Amino acid sequence: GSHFYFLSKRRRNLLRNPCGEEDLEGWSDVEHGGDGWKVEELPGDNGVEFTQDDSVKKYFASSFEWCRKAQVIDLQAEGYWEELLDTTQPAIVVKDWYSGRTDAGSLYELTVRLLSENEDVLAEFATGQVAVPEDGSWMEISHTFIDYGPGVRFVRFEHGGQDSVYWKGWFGARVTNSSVWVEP
Ligand code: NI
Repeated sequence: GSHFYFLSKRRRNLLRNPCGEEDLEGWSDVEHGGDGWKVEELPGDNGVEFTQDDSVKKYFASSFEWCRKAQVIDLQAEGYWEELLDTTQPAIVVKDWYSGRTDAGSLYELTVRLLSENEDVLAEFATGQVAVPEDGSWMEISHTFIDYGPGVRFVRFEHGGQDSVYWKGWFGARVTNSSVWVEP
């Protein structure tokens, strides 16, 4: 019956369609560079298996110019009261998984912002451009926002990838299993 108990019980991934099971539905500000985003089934051509969740069967593949996509989550509509967010400032945990092919290098970027109701940027985590592992292995990136102050209403998740070779097709970074949740 404590708050810790309820927030633990209500913890769930607030991002829609994290793996591409619904194609691009639920993603906004979609930028299709080169040949655009494409959804592929695991394990990818010249790629490795997703040993970590098993319910993950698909990923998004990028191309030869930047492919980006974003989602904005309304924390209040998901039932996190403004008073709770202002006073307790519970942990907002962001994770993403990325990999590349073994026949070509690639690059990935993630930018996550906490936003007020008027879209003021209250906190920001940005990777910059990251070199994807050459060996095809899946890598997790994780960030926890805490002590971010009052006023947080939205989380804007944005990520992207491109290849390092400039080749027609889908040789860029692959992303999947993206998540945002609130934990005590
Ligand atoms: Ni309790």
